[PDB]
Amino acid sequence: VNSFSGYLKLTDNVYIKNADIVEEAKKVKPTVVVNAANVYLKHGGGVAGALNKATNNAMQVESDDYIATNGPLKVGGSCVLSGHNLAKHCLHVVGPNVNKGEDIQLLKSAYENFNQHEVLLAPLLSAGIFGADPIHSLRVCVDTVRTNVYLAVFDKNLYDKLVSSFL
Ligand SMILES: CCNc1ncc(C(=O)NCCn2cnc(C(=O)O)c2)s1
Repeated sequence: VNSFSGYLKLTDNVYIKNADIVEEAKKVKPTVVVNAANVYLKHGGGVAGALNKATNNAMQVESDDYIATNGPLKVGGSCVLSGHNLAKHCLHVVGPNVNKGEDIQLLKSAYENFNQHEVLLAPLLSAGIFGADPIHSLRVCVDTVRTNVYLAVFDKNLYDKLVSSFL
């Protein structure tokens, strides 16, 4: 038993809700919140900009130190950093950005990072400003992640659409 509330169960291990991940995170304090990161951990917009703003820019400060030490992530890769006031940990995961020409097949590799964590609160990778089809992202999520994932979908219209079209 865990503290997530109001989710629709899609499969044995995947759950979905219409929620703001920032507000969802501040209420659950999950062990892991996933950020829709880029390779530079520059949290300007989308999910990343919103999560970072909720940390009063502490996420960005920590991220800049990480990059200065380690260099950029790989597309499809991840790193674990602090969750600040939102979660114990933040798993920064880089899905391919279609608006940058990155190969969509890397979306499966991106979701594989979730399997290193028993339970996660997460957005749909490569959705929103990353330019991929969210219906495809949900399919890859379901077919790749084996751990327990609670997906927060900000937009209500898209949420209804994802549910109604789910196979
Ligand atoms: C006082 C704090 N100010 C703010 N609160 C919320 C903000 C926001 O932009 N949220 C939406 C960003 N987002 C979340 N999920 C997705 C998705 O791709 O599903 C996209 S900004």
